[PDB]
Amino acid sequence: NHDNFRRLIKRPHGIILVTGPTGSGKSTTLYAGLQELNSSERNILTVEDPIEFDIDGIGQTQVNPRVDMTFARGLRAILRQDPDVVMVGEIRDLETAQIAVQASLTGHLVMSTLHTNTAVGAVTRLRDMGIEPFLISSSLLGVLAQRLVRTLCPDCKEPYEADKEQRKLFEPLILYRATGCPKCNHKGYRGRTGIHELLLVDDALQELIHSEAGEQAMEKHIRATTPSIRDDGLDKVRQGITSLEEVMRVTAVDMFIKIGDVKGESKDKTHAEEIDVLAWSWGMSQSGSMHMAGKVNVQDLSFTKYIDKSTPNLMMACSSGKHYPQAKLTIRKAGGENQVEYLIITLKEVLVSSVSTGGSGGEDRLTENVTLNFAQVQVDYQPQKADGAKDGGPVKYGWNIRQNVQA
Amino acid sequence: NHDNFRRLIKRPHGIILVTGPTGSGKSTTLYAGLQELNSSERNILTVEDPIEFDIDGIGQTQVNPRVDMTFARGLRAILRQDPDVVMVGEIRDLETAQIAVQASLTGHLVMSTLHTNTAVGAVTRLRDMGIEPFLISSSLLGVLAQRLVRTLCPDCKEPYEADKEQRKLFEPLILYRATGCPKCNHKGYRGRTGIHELLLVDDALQELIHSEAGEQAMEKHIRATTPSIRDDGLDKVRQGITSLEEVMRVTAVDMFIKIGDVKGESKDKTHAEEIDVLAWSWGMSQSGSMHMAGKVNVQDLSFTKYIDKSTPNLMMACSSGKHYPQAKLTIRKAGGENQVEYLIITLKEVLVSSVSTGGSGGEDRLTENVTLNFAQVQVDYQPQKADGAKDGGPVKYGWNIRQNVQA
Repeated sequence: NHDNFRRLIKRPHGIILVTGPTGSGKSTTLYAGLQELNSSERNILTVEDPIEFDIDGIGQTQVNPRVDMTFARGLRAILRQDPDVVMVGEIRDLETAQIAVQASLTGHLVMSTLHTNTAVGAVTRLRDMGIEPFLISSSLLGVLAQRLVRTLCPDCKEPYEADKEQRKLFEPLILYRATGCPKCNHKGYRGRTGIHELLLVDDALQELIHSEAGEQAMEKHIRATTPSIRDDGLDKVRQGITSLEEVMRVTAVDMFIKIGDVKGESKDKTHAEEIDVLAWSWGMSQSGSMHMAGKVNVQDLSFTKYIDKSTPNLMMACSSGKHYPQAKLTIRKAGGENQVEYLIITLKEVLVSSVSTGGSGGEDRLTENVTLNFAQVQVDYQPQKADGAKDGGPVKYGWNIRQNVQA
Repeated sequence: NHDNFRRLIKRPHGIILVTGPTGSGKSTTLYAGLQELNSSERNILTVEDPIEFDIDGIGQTQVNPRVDMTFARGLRAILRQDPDVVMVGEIRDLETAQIAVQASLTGHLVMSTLHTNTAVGAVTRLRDMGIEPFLISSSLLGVLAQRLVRTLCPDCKEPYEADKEQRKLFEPLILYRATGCPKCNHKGYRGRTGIHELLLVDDALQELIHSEAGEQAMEKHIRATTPSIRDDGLDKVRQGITSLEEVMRVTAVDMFIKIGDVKGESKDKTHAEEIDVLAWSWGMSQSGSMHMAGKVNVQDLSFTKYIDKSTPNLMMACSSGKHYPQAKLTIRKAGGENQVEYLIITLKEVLVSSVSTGGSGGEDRLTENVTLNFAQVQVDYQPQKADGAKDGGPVKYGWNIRQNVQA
């Protein structure tokens, strides 16, 4: 986060905003940014209301209402001093933002703040005041959504294993609790630390601002690249700096398959390190007829998957012709890990009959089809009631294909 | 509904509206929400016109016209008191809504009301006053459409079985009637209770507000997730709290198949615990020619179905090659259980010739195709008149395929 912020505040021009609620340590972050830039090779000037403290080596004008010296008039005056970087206390109105946008386009690096709850809230807020949707895309370098969280006192904090609902937010996973004590005096914390979410405007985000995709569409692309405010907080909870209580206050059927001991890349909590199934197909046919006995012909179980770390292992098994002891396809209802696994197809003595892979120039994640030949098969369907609870036990179908008998 | 409302009013920021007509108990619901939040860790302030009653521990300013203290000016003053949560009496005009939208974006949780008949009516109403379509998506957490319904007195209420038109709104289904009596004094009710519809703005609803899908499109997605106002009322009618009269004032061919004694998962009243048929196909061909005899070739009856509790049993029958005594495909006109079963295809000595199952990553309910070989077949079509009544008896077609003769 520092290296990304370093590079951003060291650009020749553009706007960099720091957002969040009151008492989130925005000024402290800006002051630290200006002190880092504070060199003999740059001319740094600021308009503030009021000046928090004095940085030696940097000019700092104060918003004076006695002479009608406002943020807009102060910022308009600073631009005639030949500045390289400018720091505006905050851009409350359109007039001040208009000058800051012009400043950013005219070879100056601008810095300011906005009282918005999210990093998208800052881009939002500029669109609200009346800055043309374009002007934000051209000028804006990035946004820094910041919160402060109280630091658990290291002398008296209580270790505890997290519950299921807590573990779902993030193998003994120990978090830490508040408590209270004489240095603790007598709360669970002493001091503070910042948690961040650095939105960095790249080529993709420059389009979404221009064409007005929207908060949601823009939030979807933002989560693909940048970590959230909560995720940065949860990392500090793992490290043992702040509590989970402190981070939170300031803040289609699923299908898997496990072939032997071959590990995939599933992010599922229960089905971790398995192969994510995108689709599947399997069947059987009886040759016997009632118009006059026959025999069953069980097909190979096909299934689609992403090209993951199991891809070479399945190719090796297909090439060598070595079979796995067991393979278990698991289907599950929509909701999460606690939902009912309503269909589980277990296979025994499993070969990899074929692997079909490839890709196109438009696909972000490439897929491949894999078929599985097997000696035995067991299908376990679990019926459910109207409310979602399990209706009795699971209905079983078992068959030995090698010996042609029930199993 | 309480747990969902709890989590919503305990968010760090956003607008939560309670809507409905006059005398729907909105204030009572807001007051209950503020009392639940009323803690020492939060600063709660309110602007009201007038103040309904005093919550001890919460600040409550009144709209005074003698000093020109309005909702807008009062809300604008409250925001300078460093509040965590704010409750505005109601947002009647644009100016008051503009401040509430800014308040929600600037780290405050806002609460208010709007006189709209539906939960979509609230989102509607904000778009009408002149709030930019976006600003609603970013700020709005949810809407609570609320009505009050009179409670049937438990000492004197009359049990009665509902009629067809009444049963269609929602196996002896008994509802309760008003009546009148000395505690009943002398109406059918004493006291009241609230019925609700909690619209919860999620990622999908954030798009529909942004891109302006519309009331209808938005109402369609809302019915997929959240229960209606009427459904919450009808649940209380089943419980025996209020009458059906009180809730209302404030407010393709069906195909089944039964294979032997194998139970499916049909929710139909007449065809209960049978297999729901999605589609089917069956045919026959005669080799005889008039250009010069031949023989009939009856095909296997294919049909589509969901993956239900019968799936393993059909796979076992296909694998073992054991035939059922009878299998009856039933087609029925659109309407319900009382409609005419206009096509019934009965099969005798039935094998399961094949089973083809599978699924994709987008499907919510997976389907599968099953074919049926049989010795005999009987098709019974029932003709109908223009009004819908049965036109005479059913026309029969019977044939023994094993012996190649009429049946």
